[PDB]
Amino acid sequence: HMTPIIHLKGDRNSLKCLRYRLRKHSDHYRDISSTWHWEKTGILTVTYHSETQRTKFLNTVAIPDSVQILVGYMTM
Amino acid sequence: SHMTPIIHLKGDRNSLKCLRYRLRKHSDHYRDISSTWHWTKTGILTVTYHSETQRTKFLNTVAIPDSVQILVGYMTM
Repeated sequence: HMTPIIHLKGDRNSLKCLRYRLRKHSDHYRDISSTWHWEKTGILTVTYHSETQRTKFLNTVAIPDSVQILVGYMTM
Repeated sequence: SHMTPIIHLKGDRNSLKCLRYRLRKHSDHYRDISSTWHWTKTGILTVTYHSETQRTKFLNTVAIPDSVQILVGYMTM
């Protein structure tokens, strides 16, 4: 299905720590990936069960300025 | 953002790492290819293409083992 996601892009280390933090302290997401890349820059994919969950996530989960938030969709 | 054609390959991480190294040799047939990742072993490789033409080519010349699940789809970017 074409799933709503967001990709968090930035420093690989900043992202690894953000992933731990998301996992330990935050709600409003279905799954989150390991840090990956297509090198000091990376990507973290977060999936949602709906557009409303993704919106709740973006209205309440603190994400660092240095990490870019790209909203989007992908087949999974 | 545009809907980009892709395929995900899912399977054993070793399998995927080997296949990914092979593929890196046939880079003509795809746009990009990710490092191996997983949902937080069952790894995943994402391959991107600049057209459905190029994807269909890829799928017609590349050999994928049966234990590696091919998932065709798209993603925005």
